[PDB]
Amino acid sequence: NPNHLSYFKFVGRIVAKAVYDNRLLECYFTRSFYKHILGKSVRYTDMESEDYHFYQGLVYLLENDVSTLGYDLTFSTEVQEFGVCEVRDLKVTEENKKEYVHLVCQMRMTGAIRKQLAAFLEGFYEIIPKR
Repeated sequence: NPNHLSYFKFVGRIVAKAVYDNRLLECYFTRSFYKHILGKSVRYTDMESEDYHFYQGLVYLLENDVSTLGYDLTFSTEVQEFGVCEVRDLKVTEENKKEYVHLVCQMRMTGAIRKQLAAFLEGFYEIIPKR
């Protein structure tokens, strides 16, 4: 839909309108999306439901030595957004991976939805103050 961002801004407005009216919607958004509307980072355990084999990959990165991979990785990943696939930088080491799993989960959740998200957040904060 070429206007989809506008409809996501509409639904953010309608959610904030439901909150203003104090009326319950049958929305059941992910903890990731509720965190985005609250401005909280997601956590890697959220990936288990969204992309189990990518969660499993991050869990194989956690509590395992990088030497188990047998080839190197860096802070860059291939992401499909809007049907275009692009390799994007995220900013590997024993110190960096703690951030990689946080940041890689940020990229995987928001990258493909960042423009829908910015429209929804504009609709929400238009009616319900972020703070």
